[PDB]
Amino acid sequence: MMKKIDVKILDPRVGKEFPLPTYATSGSAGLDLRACLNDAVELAPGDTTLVPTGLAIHIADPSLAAMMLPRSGLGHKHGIVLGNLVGLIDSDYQGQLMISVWNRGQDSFTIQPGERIAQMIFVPVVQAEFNLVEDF
Amino acid sequence: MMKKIDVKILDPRVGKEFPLPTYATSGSAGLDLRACLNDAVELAPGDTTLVPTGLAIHIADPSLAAMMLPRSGLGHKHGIVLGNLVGLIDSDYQGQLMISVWNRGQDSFTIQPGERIAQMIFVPVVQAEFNLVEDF
Amino acid sequence: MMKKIDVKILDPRVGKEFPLPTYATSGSAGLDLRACLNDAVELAPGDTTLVPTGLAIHIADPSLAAMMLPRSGLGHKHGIVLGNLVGLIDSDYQGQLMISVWNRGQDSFTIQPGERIAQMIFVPVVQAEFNLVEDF
Ligand code: EMC
Ligand code: EMC
Ligand code: EMC
Repeated sequence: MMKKIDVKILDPRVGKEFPLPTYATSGSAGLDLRACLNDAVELAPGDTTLVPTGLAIHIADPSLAAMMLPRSGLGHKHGIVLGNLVGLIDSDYQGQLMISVWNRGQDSFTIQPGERIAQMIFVPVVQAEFNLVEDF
Repeated sequence: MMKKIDVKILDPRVGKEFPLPTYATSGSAGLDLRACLNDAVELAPGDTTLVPTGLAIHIADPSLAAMMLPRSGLGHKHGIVLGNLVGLIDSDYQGQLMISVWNRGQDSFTIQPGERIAQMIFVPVVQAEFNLVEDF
Repeated sequence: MMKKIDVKILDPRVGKEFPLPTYATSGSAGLDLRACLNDAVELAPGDTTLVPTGLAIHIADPSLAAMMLPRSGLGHKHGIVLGNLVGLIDSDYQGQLMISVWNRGQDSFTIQPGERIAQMIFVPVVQAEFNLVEDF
């Protein structure tokens, strides 16, 4: 299920120091996002840091959203997850994609420039039109 | 992608002390949910509390579900997230929407009556019909 | 919205020591997943453990994915959630479903063999085809 999504590159290292996000396979659900950093960031246990990506998207279609999730291995094996748990990207958001990275475990972890640190999925969304009732 | 969803108001302060949830824009994916509280609740680091909303929905359509997520800023900046991480609302649920609020950070936070504390998205869902195989 | 999904049973206790996952009702969004364990696992506060299910799926349809979520009560009441927060299962994954269980709270918890420890939802997904722009 393909959908064209506009992407703007904000930092000149993207596509060159490290690549633009790509699906691993035609059956992949997520896209890995990489840390756009001038220097590595050490995260102590319990620490949160805001990691730029150097990228912006504009989904535009109000029937689509993106969700940012932890990478599976980072989360399970290293306790490196998202500070907001799941990061919802609305169809009208056009700012830089920023990743809230939280060390939920007990071991310090250093995020290297270019390292894949999160993933993003695109899912259909619906807007509720509420119908007020006083009994179901 | 609009869908009519029945909503029932359980507490008389809703729509008056604070408003019914509304989408910020026609491109918003989520709806913010507000804390329906008689008094402010201080959450110490590591603390979880169950926050009422004063609202119930009945999605009814078995091809739709809701997901409750942290607010982005609360999560990243203040460590105020969900104790169940992501809260799934089934199409047949008709009870009050309750928010499990967890302080995952290091700073105490007080939830004020009426404060937006979570968000909710509506997503299509599929029920699996399993086909048992002994090799893929 | 039903979709046939191939399932393979990897451990002979499945469907016999404990059952194959089933939807509670025709309106349920999620499927509970059970711990396939030879002995109970005590999780101290802050601990993560990798729990087998004894099952594999092969979604196959690149327009569908699965998301593994905490159970609501386990998360809110007991602080038993997922170490990767949300676990994304791609359409091409055909390995065993493994659950990263993390004790995010302050009380030790023992996972019993057969206990329901997570839930899984099936959601449509889209693959982005990026359109590079230099201004939105
Ligand atoms: C770090 C600004 Hg890429
Ligand atoms: C707090 C019952 Hg609104
Ligand atoms: C625990 C191998 Hg079921």
